[PDB]
Amino acid sequence: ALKDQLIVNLLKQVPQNKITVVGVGAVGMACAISILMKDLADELALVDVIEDKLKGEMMDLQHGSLFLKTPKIVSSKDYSVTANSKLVIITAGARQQEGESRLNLVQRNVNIFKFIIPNVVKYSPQCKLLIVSNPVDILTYVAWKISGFPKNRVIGSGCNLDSARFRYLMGERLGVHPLSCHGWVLGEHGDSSVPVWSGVNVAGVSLKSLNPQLGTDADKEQWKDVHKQVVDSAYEVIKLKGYTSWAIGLSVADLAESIMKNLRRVHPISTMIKGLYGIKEDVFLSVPCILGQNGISDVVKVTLTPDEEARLKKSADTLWGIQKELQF
Amino acid sequence: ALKDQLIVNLLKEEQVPQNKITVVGVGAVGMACAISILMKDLADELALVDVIEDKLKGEMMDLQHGSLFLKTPKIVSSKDYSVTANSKLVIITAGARQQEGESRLNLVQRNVNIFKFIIPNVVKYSPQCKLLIVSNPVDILTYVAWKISGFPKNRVIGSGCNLDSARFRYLMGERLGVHPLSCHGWVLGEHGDSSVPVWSGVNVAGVSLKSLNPQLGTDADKEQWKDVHKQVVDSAYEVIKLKGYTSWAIGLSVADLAESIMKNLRRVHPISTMIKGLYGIKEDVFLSVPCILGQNGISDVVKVTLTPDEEARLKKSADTLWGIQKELQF
Amino acid sequence: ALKDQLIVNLLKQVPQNKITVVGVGAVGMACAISILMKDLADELALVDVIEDKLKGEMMDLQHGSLFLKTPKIVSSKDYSVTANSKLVIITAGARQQEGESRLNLVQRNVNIFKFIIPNVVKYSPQCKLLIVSNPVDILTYVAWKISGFPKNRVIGSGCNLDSARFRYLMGERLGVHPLSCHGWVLGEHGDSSVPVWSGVNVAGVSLKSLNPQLGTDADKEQWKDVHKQVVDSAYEVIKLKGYTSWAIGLSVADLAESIMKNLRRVHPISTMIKGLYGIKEDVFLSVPCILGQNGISDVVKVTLTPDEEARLKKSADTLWGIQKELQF
Amino acid sequence: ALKDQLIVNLLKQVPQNKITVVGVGAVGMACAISILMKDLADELALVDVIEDKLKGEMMDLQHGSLFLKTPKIVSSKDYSVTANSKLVIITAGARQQEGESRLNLVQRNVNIFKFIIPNVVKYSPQCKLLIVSNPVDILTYVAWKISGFPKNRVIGSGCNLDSARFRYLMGERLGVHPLSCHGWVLGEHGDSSVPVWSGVNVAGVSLKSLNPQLGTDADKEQWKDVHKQVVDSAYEVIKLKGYTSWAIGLSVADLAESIMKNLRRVHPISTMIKGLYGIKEDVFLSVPCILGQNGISDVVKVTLTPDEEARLKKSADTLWGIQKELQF
Ligand SMILES: CCNC(=O)NCCC(=O)Nc1ccc2nc(C)sc2c1
Ligand SMILES: CCNC(=O)NCCC(=O)Nc1ccc2nc(C)sc2c1
Ligand SMILES: CCNC(=O)NCCC(=O)Nc1ccc2nc(C)sc2c1
Ligand SMILES: CCNC(=O)NCCC(=O)Nc1ccc2nc(C)sc2c1
Repeated sequence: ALKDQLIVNLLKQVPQNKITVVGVGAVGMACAISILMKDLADELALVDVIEDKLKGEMMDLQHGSLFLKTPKIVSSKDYSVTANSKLVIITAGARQQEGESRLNLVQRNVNIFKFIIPNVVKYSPQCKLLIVSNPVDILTYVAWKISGFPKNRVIGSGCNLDSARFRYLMGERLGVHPLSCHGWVLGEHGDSSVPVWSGVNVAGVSLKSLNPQLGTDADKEQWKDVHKQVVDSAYEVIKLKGYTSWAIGLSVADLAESIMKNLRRVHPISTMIKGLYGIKEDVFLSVPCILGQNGISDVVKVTLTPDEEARLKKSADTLWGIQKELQF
Repeated sequence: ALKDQLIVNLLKEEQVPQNKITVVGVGAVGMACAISILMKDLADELALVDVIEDKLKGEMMDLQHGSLFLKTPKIVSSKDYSVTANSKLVIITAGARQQEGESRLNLVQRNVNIFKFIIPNVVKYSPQCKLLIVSNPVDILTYVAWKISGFPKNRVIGSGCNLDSARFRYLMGERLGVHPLSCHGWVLGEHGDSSVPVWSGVNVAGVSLKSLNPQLGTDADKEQWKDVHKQVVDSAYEVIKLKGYTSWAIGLSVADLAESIMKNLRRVHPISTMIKGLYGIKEDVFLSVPCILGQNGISDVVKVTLTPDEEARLKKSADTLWGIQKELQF
Repeated sequence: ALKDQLIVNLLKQVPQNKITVVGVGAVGMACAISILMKDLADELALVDVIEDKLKGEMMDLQHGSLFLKTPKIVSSKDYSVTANSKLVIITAGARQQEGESRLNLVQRNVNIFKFIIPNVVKYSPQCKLLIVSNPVDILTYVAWKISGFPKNRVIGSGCNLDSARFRYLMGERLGVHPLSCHGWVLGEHGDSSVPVWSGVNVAGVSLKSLNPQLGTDADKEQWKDVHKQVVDSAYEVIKLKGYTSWAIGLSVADLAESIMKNLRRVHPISTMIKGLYGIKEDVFLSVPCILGQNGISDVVKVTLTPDEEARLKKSADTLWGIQKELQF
Repeated sequence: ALKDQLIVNLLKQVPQNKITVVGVGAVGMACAISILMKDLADELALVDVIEDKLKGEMMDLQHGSLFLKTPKIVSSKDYSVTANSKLVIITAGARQQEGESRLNLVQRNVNIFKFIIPNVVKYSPQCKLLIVSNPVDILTYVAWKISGFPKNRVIGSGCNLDSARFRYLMGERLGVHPLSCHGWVLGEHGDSSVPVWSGVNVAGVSLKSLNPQLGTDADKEQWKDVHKQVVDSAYEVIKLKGYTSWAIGLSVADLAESIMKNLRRVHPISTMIKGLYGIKEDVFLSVPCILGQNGISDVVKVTLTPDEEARLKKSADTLWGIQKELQF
């Protein structure tokens, strides 16, 4: 053979930094291209239930291999293809229509997770689970209960995107890059999210100390419209292009980088909140977490104003109202 | 104002970007080009143009929302070409795309008509830009953009066979158990059915695969390496059949070309350019040959030493393209 | 000729993203490798007065070109080599010995700047001047006076590194990546620098709000020692390895990135502060600045406590006293 | 404590992609900075015998942590700091001197390896060893013999740099980026290196097909002078700046990238050549190897002309002559 004329084999194949993306819809493929372009993995595996679509997506990424540093890209409906993953990203399930809450996807997606989650853990016992499908906070709780994994290893993309949207809008109003505009959107990745105005700052300068009316209806510059734009973002983009993909793709690759490179950066992501802010139930929602190689190792206790804390508890209550009725 | 309480302004800046890129067409190809360029930190400004207002705004917003994770501080869009002003590079990914089983050549009149509106609008706002054609049939549309723009030929580049060659190197890599970066091989001529695999130049570590197998790429080849070129030709049709279109690979291929232009690299790429004066071609035919690509576009052409059969295939590719090119109404 | 047999020339220029580094000592070379590895420039020029050392450094960088994306690396004792730079980085001059203040370097470095500055500005109409040599704040005032440039174009590396050191040390104490530890060291890049305790935070949570005694002598955890370690850092590193290079090289490449990519990120860098905190003279020192393609376009007005403001005015008085010793 | 007031700890720490650099001279520190800037490791360990120098270098790197994505930088004279390294890079020993062959360092470097190698293997028995110390080809054989490792895990940086230098020089003559100028320099990383003119090409076009006398004495354009410049490069750089560092650091980081990311790229690096080109002894020298996570898995069999083969056998004979009389 030509290969044997050209190459003398001297050694008789396990990946060290494998990532799996489950679900090849627009979200899944945006996560895949973003991870591929951040050189986070030595192996990328894709999984879906639509055979042709799955093979087409895999081939299209494979054909870009010359321009990447991920030497193996594979796919299958069979979960054996996901074996030995360090990180498994779940982007499978129904997505919200225009005028539909992420909360309305819960029954369809819990039922899908009942199949996906045990199959993922069967082949990747050392992985961290990164939940992206909606409603993310409830689905992170669901994946945790199903997986048998400790809670540090089951992470929801949560408010990492809401916070990036908030920082972009703030940056645009101020003429400062989003990197230098600090601001946290916490709670549900959805309608009941909480903008933490008390912590909004540039170079440690509290914007609320300069303008006490910040984020209230009495604010002359209406900064509450910034949070409203954050809440409405997915709806607005869905109305315009039919779905969202790029921003969530980059937000998930951001979380994947902190995990794969054990950075211990702080992210507002879905985790168990029981024990904080008087929350007594197994509610999962976004709070700033330290994220690394073992997932969520620590939770930051944000000092919230009385109104911010009440809003966060109201967000926990909304999530509990849906979660408490789940059968799985 | 809160901005004023927080910040003292020192001066009113010119605000003209220094590394601006425009992507015309926000379909799946255009958006894959946009994301790949954003993730490669090639531009200080990204502008998007299309004729579908809602889809254009939705795409711009979705990229903008990921700004925190990027290093491109301004992302804008409009149906109006004033949004594209002062672009260093303008990437054209607008027009009809191949349906399942459709030749890229079938898109020619629909895309020439669209180019009649697009090209003058681009040139009006960025008279010094490099034009990078991605729309199909790429080779003929690079000729069309060249003629319409009035630009010198160095500033009108077609993505050509950069992707075909990347597909060839991936497939070769898979057969040899080597990364595609260490597998060398060139696919020339039309970015389509008449492309030419240059078997005589296919190598790993400078070892000619044809020197080990003299029947390489022929019908008499026991390993049927010609099937690698057939897979290259069929790739887009196969991906279209499975997912409905192609995007990732062309997006990565366009960003690779954008990188050589924006960073004045002077790397060699098989891209669409005028081949008149080479291989006995007497006409203004545009097709892929290896070109040195930099800040001024195509500054030089590599003269590939083709075998008589390879040269015959390249002239056949030239004949097919010229047949359509010579009769264009614009 | 073989080149003409292989290549048909089709076209008959000017660099678009050129950077010059003046000084090929350990600092200058650390800036050069950091800039090369960050893909910030299409051309890199080096300038020094020692012919052999300069040529040797240029050649060693050129030999790594295959692994880089900067296609032209050049050098000369003649400033015509720096023509058409967008950014000129000054790392020339005497360095402090153990037990020697950076302020003691003033007369030697001013004399050198009287030659370098007019020669640099002559060939690059669009350049920003980035001063690294010490005392950086004083030398930024000096480069500003000699060049006749507007203040937005004359920047001192200032406290960008002091703040990076502060954030690293804070990160170590908290088990958090420095990227998620926020805190500002302002004023002189030296002994009189000011840690802005009021702005020190993780996820928008003020550390001073949790420990009102933070940074004071009454602090049980002695966070003031973190600022003392920042002040002493260069001297500790000098005593150990003889000089410092890597951290400053990275700090300067971070500033070069904001400039070259027009990021508009906020950095604590040397600029004129006349008109803020009761300062009435042309004092240069570090304050949070928005940095982009036109240099410093905007200054953030940090809200300081009376004690922090008094420490910042003390630093300004120190620097102004040295400025009064300058002979142009 | 402030940390406990701020953060709720949920989880009480082994690196997954650790690299150790042994030797903190100019070569070692250039490897370290290049590896840090390429985001190849989650932990970097430094080892040397000069305690102050070692601590100063580690601190200087640590201070730039905010600008990097390698969260743990550690050092010690004690090899326990190197535990669980995936890759251990040896840069220690006597360095090439002005007007002196790299072969002049052999005995002293063999003696040093008798200490280093058992210490490295004790703490990371499954690492890949990357030898950079000179004479690299003989020291790779030495490291292989002392370590007891299988030959795939003992790699010499070999001719990866000589080939990068060759491609830079070819690129300058042709007006093409070195990435698009292909050519291999094999054999000894030193005076007896072999330029493979038969494989030298641009876009698959053999330069020898355009100039049959390419690289010979009869070559009208005297391309042999390019290989002479490759051979002389370290002697010239040493004469000018005292040592070489930047290019070798980038060449080593290029090899570290292929190992750490399992790229299976082809590199001209030091491996056992017994059984090829009539070589019957345990000689190590550069031939094009496939490099990945298990080190050298395969060797490309280059079709050398009779001239090129005789030149490679001579390089093998020069190395065996020295190696034969070692004792260890
Ligand atoms: C995150 C937004 N949602 C999407 O992008 N959804 C489209 C992709 C998708 O749902 N794939 C998929 C994959 C696996 C799978 N296993 C089952 C038992 S059903 C199923 C469905
Ligand atoms: C390359 C594959 N083609 C696609 O991705 N096509 C979809 C996007 C597209 O065609 N946009 C667009 C943009 C401008 C424009 N100007 C006109 C007069 S028509 C027109 C259409
Ligand atoms: C910041 C730490 N300082 C250093 O790294 N200094 C060493 C490098 C150095 O001083 N170069 C240099 C360059 C130009 C020049 N022009 C003159 C009239 S004197 C002179 C000296
Ligand atoms: C490649 C050029 N060589 C250099 O840069 N060398 C300087 C650094 C150096 O030799 N370190 C060092 C480290 C460990 C060690 N263990 C021993 C028993 S001796 C010894 C010496």
